[PDB]
Amino acid sequence: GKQLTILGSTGSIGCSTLDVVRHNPEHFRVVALVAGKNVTRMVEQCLEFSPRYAVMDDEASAKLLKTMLQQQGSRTEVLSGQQAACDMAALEDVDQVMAAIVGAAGLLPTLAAIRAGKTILLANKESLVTCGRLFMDAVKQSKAQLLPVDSEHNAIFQSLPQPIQHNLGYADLEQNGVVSILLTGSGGPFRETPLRDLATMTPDQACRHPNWSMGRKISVDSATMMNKGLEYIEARWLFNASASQMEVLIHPQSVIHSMVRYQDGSVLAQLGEPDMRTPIAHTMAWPNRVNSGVKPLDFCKLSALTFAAPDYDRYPCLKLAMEAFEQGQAATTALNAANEITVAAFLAQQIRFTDIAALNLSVLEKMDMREPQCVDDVLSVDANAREVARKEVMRLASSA
Amino acid sequence: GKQLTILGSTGSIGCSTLDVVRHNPEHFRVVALVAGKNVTRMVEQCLEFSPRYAVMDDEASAKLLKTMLQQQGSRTEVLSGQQAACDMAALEDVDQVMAAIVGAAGLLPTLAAIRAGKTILLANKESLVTCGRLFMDAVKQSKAQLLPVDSEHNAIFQSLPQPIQHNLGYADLEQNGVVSILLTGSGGPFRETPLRDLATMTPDQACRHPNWSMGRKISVDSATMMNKGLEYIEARWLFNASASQMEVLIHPQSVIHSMVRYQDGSVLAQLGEPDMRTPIAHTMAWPNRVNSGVKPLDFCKLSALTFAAPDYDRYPCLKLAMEAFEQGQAATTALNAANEITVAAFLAQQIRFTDIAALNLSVLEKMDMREPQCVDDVLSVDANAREVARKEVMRLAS
Ligand SMILES: NC(=O)C1=CN([C@@H]2O[C@H](COP(=O)(O)OP(=O)(O)OC[C@H]3O[C@@H](n4cnc5c(N)ncnc54)[C@H](OP(=O)(O)O)[C@@H]3O)[C@@H](O)[C@H]2O)C=CC1
Ligand SMILES: NC(=O)C1=CN([C@@H]2O[C@H](COP(=O)(O)OP(=O)(O)OC[C@H]3O[C@@H](n4cnc5c(N)ncnc54)[C@H](OP(=O)(O)O)[C@@H]3O)[C@@H](O)[C@H]2O)C=CC1
Ligand SMILES: O=P(O)(O)Cc1ccc2ccccc2n1
Ligand SMILES: O=P(O)(O)Cc1ccc2ccccc2n1
Repeated sequence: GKQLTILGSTGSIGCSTLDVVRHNPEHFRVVALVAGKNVTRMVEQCLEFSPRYAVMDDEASAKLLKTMLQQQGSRTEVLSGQQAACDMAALEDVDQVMAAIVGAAGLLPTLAAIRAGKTILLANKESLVTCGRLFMDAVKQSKAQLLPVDSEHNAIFQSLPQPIQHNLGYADLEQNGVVSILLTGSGGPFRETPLRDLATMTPDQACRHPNWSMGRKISVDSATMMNKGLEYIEARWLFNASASQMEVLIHPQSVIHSMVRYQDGSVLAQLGEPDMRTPIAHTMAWPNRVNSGVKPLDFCKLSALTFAAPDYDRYPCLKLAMEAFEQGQAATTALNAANEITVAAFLAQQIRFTDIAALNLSVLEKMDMREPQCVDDVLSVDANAREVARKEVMRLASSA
Repeated sequence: GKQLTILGSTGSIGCSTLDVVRHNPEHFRVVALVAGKNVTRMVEQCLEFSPRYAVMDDEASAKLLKTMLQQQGSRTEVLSGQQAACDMAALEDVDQVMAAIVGAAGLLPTLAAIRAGKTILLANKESLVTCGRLFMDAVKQSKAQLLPVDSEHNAIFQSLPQPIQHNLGYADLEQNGVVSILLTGSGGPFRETPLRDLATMTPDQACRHPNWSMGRKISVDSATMMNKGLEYIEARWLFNASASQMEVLIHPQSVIHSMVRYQDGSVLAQLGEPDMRTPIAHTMAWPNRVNSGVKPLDFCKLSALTFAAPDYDRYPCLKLAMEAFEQGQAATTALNAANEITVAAFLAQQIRFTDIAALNLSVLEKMDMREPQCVDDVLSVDANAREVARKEVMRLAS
């Protein structure tokens, strides 16, 4: 039995991982569940999986959870707050930690798992978007195993050779026959929109993916290719890839999830249904395999597969992400933070669709921060970048 | 580096192998070259790669090679005949043997390499199409490592987990998370031809593949999907795959080379340019990589990738091969041999395009031979199958 901690058990990734546990009771035992405020979901999960521990970040949520579990005869011990959440990530008997908390709040619990030398099933975006140097340095020091859960990074990982898989972050691509990492993205709803029409796209239009049904913020990041820009940042950290070892391709059908190019001409790819239980089950069972509940991909029921090079005039956020990487973790943290603000402003109809890239750039230009040296420095860059972005939004929404 | 014997050095695969060595002179030493009758090409290869031995199967050819190397000042030792070729495959100091002799002549030298526990870069079709049971048994015994060179099988191998790659031929697919092997094929030039028109296709039409330029025999095998049927037979042996663990898919663009389906939903695939140096260089360098001279696949200059299920009314030879596998090595050997006869007859304008599958079936129906127990037994089945086929052709053309 692999013993697990699930950080962010009540969200989308957490629920999908619990479905894999559900399919494989003989392979995985839930030791600890951690969430924020979803008491109702958390009760159900505690009843089904009988974790030794459950933690809620919010103290009033933990209190309610403590009492309901007692009445429903649950023996799970209820804890509260961030220290408790990091402790679950570092439990002696825990083998793997599903790192699936959203936002900067995912940082310290994910780091706790890394410092404890655990296998980390990495979902939280902020980990490598904002703390990529700090976290890869930390995994190298503890020899923690990272296994990326994100569909694209997981596809890359599966398409990579065994010496890289087992030394992830540290191994040399070149020495292992790898010439580049091919990161694929859908191109969003506006792949073919006349460029001059982008300024007038509405929130509803940007969120109407042709081939996806997801939350508004991630849907906008798909439309700007900010989503791929952030995954570019993560992949360079995760896979130890230089700028010339990265290729971003638009692949509108999203059937190929990403690819790896080798020295002999070979390209290895992972394909599948768009269901997160595939990459989650891959990371949970690695180096073996487990049923995930995902139906086999039917090749006779596909759109024709196509590819194209991103136009940075169409996707300036993609180019900003790549440029941000070269400026360091202060810049990537600032871009991620500014983008949360400007995307929310766009969705609230305070700015135009094209003002996301323009204001993201303006924030980066106005920032003057030193390379972060610890998580606390990153949190400070993030706070400051948000304030700079909010003030840019207000300037635009008010004045000139 | 690695010491190589190249069986069939003067042919297409042999020449591509030597091009990989040309790109990687520090990683590969050519110890022995073995060929048939192509003395001119053989001299040039001995002068470039400085092997210790050169073998011509044909004795007149060996005598002529010796005279030319002498004139040219080379001290490469010249040998002749079948035992010599097997001896090269078995040399104590060699690491890898490129098995690229064409036809049943490739069998004994390939077996010699297997019995010697060598790493076998396997590119002879008869080895597994005709001798799959005998050769996989021999591989388990000697612990020889097979590395398939054929593009589809190599793509599958690249897409399989490490415990299968090591242990190739005896590993359990299901235990290693593999649901099935997805063997991809172009569908040939008549993929969209009305079925009514197949009976009147000419040899020049059958050989005119929209995306290929190969020899006539294999171009016809692509048109009938016999080529994929034979690869289906090899894949079942190579990958220890039952019928239910095999899927054949038409992929017209031939960009994906083949795939492997996994328990969690994942499908891994290998893609690349249509250039045999890629899989050759993969097998030579494994488990590492080398430069092959092949240019990087440009994803911005591709046709859209499509897939389709093969229709056995359009491709009866594919179904015959799948069925032949279940009947055993006598049936697979008979089919391969009959198909050589019928394709040649088609190309000679003695029979129609659709007679190839019809007479292939007819031969198998006529034959009941028992499972071969040794290479002599398969040679015997092969010889009898050809005679049945030639008579079927003569009857038809009569
Ligand atoms: N969704 C996807 O397909 C993918 C997402 N990702 C990344 O994975 C992460 C998780 O995504 P997803 O599951 O969709 O996000 P959700 O918003 O669905 O879930 C977030 C989880 O984090 C919990 N949480 C929030 N704040 C805290 C905190 N302070 N302490 C402890 N738990 C907290 C939430 O608890 P509660 O709800 O109870 O308040 C919830 O369980 C994100 O960073 C995302 O970018 C990566 C790859 C794919
Ligand atoms: N071509 C391809 O893309 C692929 C082919 N295959 C298979 O690989 C094998 C080789 O194919 P290919 O390279 O195309 O074939 P060729 O016909 O081009 O080459 C055959 C080689 O075998 C030699 N040969 C023939 N008879 C003997 C013999 N009795 N003893 C020693 N050598 C002999 C030839 O010598 P010589 O010319 O001097 O007389 C030549 O060097 C075949 O079984 C084929 O089906 C598999 C994967 C890919
Ligand atoms: O690749 P993107 O645009 O960043 C996000 C995205 C969009 C559509 C998708 C459709 C199926 C699967 C994954 C997808 N991912
Ligand atoms: O797949 P098939 O039809 O058996 C043989 C075939 C035909 C065309 C091809 C084009 C590019 C690469 C491989 C090919 N192979």
